Amino acid sequence: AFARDPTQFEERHLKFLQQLGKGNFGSVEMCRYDPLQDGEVVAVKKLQHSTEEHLRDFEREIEILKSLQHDNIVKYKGVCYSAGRRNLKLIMEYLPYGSLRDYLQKHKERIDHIKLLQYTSQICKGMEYLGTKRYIHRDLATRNILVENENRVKIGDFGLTKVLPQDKEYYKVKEPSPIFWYAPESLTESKFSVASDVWSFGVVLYELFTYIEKSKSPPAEFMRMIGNDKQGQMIVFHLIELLKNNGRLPRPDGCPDEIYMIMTECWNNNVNQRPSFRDLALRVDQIRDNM
Ligand SMILES: CCS(=O)(=O)N1CC(CC#N)(n2cc(-c3nc(Nc4cc(F)c(C5=CCN(C)CC5)c(F)c4)nc4[nH]ccc34)cn2)C1
Repeated sequence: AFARDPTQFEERHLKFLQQLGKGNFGSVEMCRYDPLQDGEVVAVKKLQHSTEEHLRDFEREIEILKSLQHDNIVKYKGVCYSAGRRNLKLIMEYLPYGSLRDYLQKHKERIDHIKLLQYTSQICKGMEYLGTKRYIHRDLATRNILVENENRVKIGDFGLTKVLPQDKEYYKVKEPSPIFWYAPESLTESKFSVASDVWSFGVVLYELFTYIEKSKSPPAEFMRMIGNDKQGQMIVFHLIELLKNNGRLPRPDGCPDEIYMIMTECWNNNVNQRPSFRDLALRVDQIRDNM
């Protein structure tokens, strides 16, 4: 059966305006839905280089997003069953300021530490909410956070999100990767969990405090530590060895020690010792409130 109402967004009234994002397997476009043919601007996600397995994953992704209703999660609006109801596209609210990764670079001169901590708090709260559904995001990064306005960000994409098995606290991926955001046990055992999302959240917090400055990204810093000339699997082997023996991204320029300490606590090789998203949201909000 049709998991969504197929009459809500009819393809003949969904008009393309602009490309917003693009990867190897998906893209997001700005469109306008004008049923009166005379409408609302929306964001539309579609597959690229689609396959039956990717379409099945996309259906799971759509079901994930439709199940989430939270101030710091982008709003699902519906599905368009295009190509004569032989294809799927996901309809979402359009967030006018784009990805946080780009916004931070464009507006770094107006964004101070307390503003970065507001962004940190909101991402944390979206992640607390995901955990209540037993969803593991698996792709937390500033490129996947969107800006609604100067005071509100939202987690914007769920293309890699998985639901935990009923009887397990981790999801084991078979055939796989943003390796420079991955927790060590994801690299060495293919295991993803709430705690590996907390590791990746530490990387997001690092990204925020770098302001996405050139040469400070996690890939650039890890490659500088590993050796820039290395290629292929040797990179992974060195990253594993580096993380297991306490190699870490550096404290960003200007970053307070207290905030670097939060990053370092998220980057614990002991999975059970990492803080929870609830711990993190309270700690960050108390820092903001005490400033
Ligand atoms: C890699 C596979 S993917 O392509 O599928 N993937 C990439 C992906 C990453 C995430 N999350 N994404 C999602 C969106 C997206 N953007 C928007 N608004 C938007 C507004 C803007 F003003 C701009 C600008 C364009 C020109 N600039 C110079 C300035 C800012 C913009 F870029 C986006 N609203 C949305 N609602 C739901 C999704 C969504 C965008 N990228 C999901």
